Amino acid sequence: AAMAFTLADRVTEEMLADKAALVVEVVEENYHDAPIVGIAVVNEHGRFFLRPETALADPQFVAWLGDETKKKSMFDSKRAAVALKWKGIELCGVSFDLLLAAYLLDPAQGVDDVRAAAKMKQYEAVRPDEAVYGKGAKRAVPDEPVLAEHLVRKAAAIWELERPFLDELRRNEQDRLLVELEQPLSSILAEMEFAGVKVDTKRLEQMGKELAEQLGTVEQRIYELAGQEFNINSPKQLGVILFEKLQLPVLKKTKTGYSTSADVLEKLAPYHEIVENILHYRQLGKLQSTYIEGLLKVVRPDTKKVHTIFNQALTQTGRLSSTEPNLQNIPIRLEEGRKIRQAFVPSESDWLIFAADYSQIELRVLAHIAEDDNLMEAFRRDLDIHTKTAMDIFQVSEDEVTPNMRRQAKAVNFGIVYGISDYGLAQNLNISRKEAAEFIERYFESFPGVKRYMENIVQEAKQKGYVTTLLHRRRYLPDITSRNFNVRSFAERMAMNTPIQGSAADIIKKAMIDLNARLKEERLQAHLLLQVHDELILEAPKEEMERLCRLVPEVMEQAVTLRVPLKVDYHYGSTWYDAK
DNA sequence: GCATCATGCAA
DNA sequence: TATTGCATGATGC
Ligand SMILES: [Mg+2]
Repeated sequence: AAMAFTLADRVTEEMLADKAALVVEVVEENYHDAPIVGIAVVNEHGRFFLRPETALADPQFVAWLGDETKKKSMFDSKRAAVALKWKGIELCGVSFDLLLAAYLLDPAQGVDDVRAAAKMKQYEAVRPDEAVYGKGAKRAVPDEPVLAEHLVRKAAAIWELERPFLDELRRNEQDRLLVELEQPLSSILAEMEFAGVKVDTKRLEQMGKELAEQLGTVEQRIYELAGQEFNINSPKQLGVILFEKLQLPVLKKTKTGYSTSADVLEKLAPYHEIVENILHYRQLGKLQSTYIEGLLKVVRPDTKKVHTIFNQALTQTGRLSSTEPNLQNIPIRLEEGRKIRQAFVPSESDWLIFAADYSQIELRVLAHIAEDDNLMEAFRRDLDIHTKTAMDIFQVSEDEVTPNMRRQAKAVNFGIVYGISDYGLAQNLNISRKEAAEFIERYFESFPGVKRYMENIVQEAKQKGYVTTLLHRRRYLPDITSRNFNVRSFAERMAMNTPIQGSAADIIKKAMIDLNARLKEERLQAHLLLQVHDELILEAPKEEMERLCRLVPEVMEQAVTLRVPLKVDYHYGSTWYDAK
C-alpha cells in the first residue's frame, strides 16, 4: 500500500515545525559539491516532499534548516550538512542521526541505508536505496513519483524509529555516546571534509616524473636479470620467472599460483639479485600508482584541494575510515614514500601544518584497563616501553638491552595489543612457535595484570556476548563460543583488542570535540584537517603556532583521565612532511 | 562493466 | 597463524 504525502509546490509554515524527520537526498556516493535530488519532511502535521530547487531557494526553509532550535531527525546528517555547505547553507539542530544510532547499537550490522536500520526493529515499510537507485552503471535517480515516495518513506521510518533506537541506546548506556560524542563529532568531520587539504600538484607531478624514470631503470634491470621481459605485475607471470626460470625456493604459494608478497621475497633476496629489484620496483610502483597518479585523480582542478569523506559508521572498533582519497594511509615509514607528504600544504598564505599525536595511547590504555602495576609504573616514569619490555622478558638491565632485543620486545608488544597468538608472533619475528610462546609466557610473567585482563576479557565476551570500550562502545562477539578453534581464536583476539583500539578511538574523538570548543573560545583561525587514529593534523596562521603548541597537546592529554598519564607529541612546518 | 584476489600503505 | 582499514593492477566472468 502506498504512503500518503503532500507533493508540495511551495514551502508552508507547517512544514517548519519544531521537530521533524528530514531527508535531504544526495544520491552520488561522494557528496562533495553533489546535487541534492529531493527533500522530504515528516512531522506532526504530516508528510511532505519538496523539490530542492524550490525549497533551497525559500528563505523560510533555509532559515528553518539553520535554526538550531528546530530539531531534525535524520540518517547520515553529515552527508546532507556537507552537500548543503557546498551550497552555502547551514544545517543545524540535528538531534538524532539514525545511521550513528544504528552503528552504535551494532557496528557489525553494516547498516548503510535507512532500510537496513529499520529492519533491526522489524520495520520494513521502506525500500533499500540500492533497490530504488540501482547500482554502479545502472545507478540513477528515478522519476519524481517514485523518488518522492521513497524519500517520504525514509523520513517516515526515521520519524517512527527514533524512540525505539534511543530507548535501546539508553538501555545499553550508550545514550551519551550518541548525543555527546558521535553526533557532535559528525559536525566536526563535515567541517574537516568541507575544508579539504590543499595539494601542491606541481610538486606531485615533479615526483611522479622522477619515479617514472626510476621505475624504467629498475624495470630494465629486472628484464636484464630474468633473461627476458614480462609483466612484473602479474604475481603469476612473476611466479613463473622466479620459481621456474630462476629456480628460487617456493616457501609460499597462492590459492592460484605462487606467493610473491614482500615477506616472501625478503627471504629469497639472498639467492638472486633480481629479487631486490622486484622489491624496489614494488615500492616505486606503489607510490606511482596509488600516491601520485591516484591522488592527482581526486584533486579538485579549481582549488587543488582533496576532500576525503570520513566514514564514521563503518569500523567494528569505533575508528573512522577515510576514502577518496584515503588520507589515513599516506606513506611515512620509508623516506622515499614519506616525500609524498611534501605535496600536502596549507590552504592559505603564511599558514603552516601542525600535527599532534599520542605517544603509545594503546599501551597506555591497556595499562589503565588491565591495571597492571608494572605497566602503569613504566608509563608513570615515561619509559621507552619497548626497551622496558625487553628488560623484563629477557631479564637484563637497560644497559644490556641490545637493538635486537628491543625489536623483538616491540613485536611482542604489538601482538599483545592485537590479541596475542604464538603463531602470529612466530610469523612476525620469523621464529618458531615454541620460541614465540616462550616470549609470550615471559611477558605474562612480567605483566601479570595484563595476563589476568586477557583471560578475564575473553571470559566476559563469552558471558555477556560482547565487549565494550571506555565510553561504552560495544562489539558483539558471537564466534567467541565457536567450537572451531580458528574461528573462536579470532573472536578471542577481537575481545582482547577491541577494548584497546576502541577506547583509544573514544579518547581522540572526545579530544576533537574538546579541541574545537577551545579553538572557538579563543577565536583561533586554526582548524582540524585530518585525524589519523592517534593523531590530529590542523593548519593555522604561522602566528598561532605558539598558542597551538600549548593548546593542542593539553586538550588531547586531558580528554580523558586514566590511571596513567596521556602524553602528546607535536610538530609543525611548511608541509605535512615537515610536521611529521 | 563488475568482482575477485594479491598486494601494500597506514595506525 | 596478530588488530582495524582502503586503493590498486590482474585477471576473468
Ligand atoms: Mg604516535
